[PDB]
Amino acid sequence: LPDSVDWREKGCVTEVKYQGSCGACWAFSAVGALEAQLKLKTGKLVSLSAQNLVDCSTEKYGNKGCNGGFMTTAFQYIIDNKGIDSDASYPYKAMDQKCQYDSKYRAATCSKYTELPYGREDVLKEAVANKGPVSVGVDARHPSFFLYRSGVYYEPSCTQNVNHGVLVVGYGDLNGKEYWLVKNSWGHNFGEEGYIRMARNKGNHCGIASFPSYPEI
Ligand SMILES: N#C[C@]1(NC(=O)[C@H](CC2CCCCC2)NC(=O)N2CCOCC2)CCN(Cc2ccccc2)C1
Repeated sequence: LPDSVDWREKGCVTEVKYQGSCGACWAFSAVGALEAQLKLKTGKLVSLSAQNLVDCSTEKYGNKGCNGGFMTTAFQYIIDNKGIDSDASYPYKAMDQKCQYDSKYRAATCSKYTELPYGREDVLKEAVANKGPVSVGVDARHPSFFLYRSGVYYEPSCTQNVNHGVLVVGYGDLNGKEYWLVKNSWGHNFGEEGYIRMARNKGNHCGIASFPSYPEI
């Protein structure tokens, strides 16, 4: 496997988004993963609608819109629905709204998704290298997480009780510290222009490899 990977270098990662006061991280994580596959498949990089998931992948999928959701069930909604609209056609409002999906604005489809084995950082490395960015959940409730600015994030108080959906878009090594390159959805002001390098091969730190999954087209 490559020693390092950065899907941004392959033009497979869209701009960092700002979720605001709506707990839609799960939807942003999910569209981010599909965005990479859509690019790999069609050659075009297109932001997908996080709002479409918030408003439509709801109760039937165990999701609660601005109050939380799952990347896997969001993927299943896209499969069941036979599509997801583009972000431009169905903009993000950081609010729960009525479902307004319209196939005329469809920008991507999904045929299946895969959930990786719990806590295997080696399997996650292989997936990130051979398949593309992977949706994951991390424990981002510690004060240090909100204040992260640079370097590789390692928090002794971190746990494997995850609560925030993000996207691994690569991995590597910085000054002797292995890390996972994570795309967050708290805008460009957060961390490194919206990204955070989180400790890799450090005992499933913050549960980064606890619940990984990726869609395919
Ligand atoms: N956005 C998103 C949130 N998380 C979710 O949506 C998480 C995401 C999942 C991804 C897969 C692994 C487990 C977690 N889900 C979640 O909270 N649910 C799941 C569905 O029922 C409602 C609650 C909403 C609440 N969270 C609060 C928070 C604040 C600060 C730091 C971390 C988490 C952030």
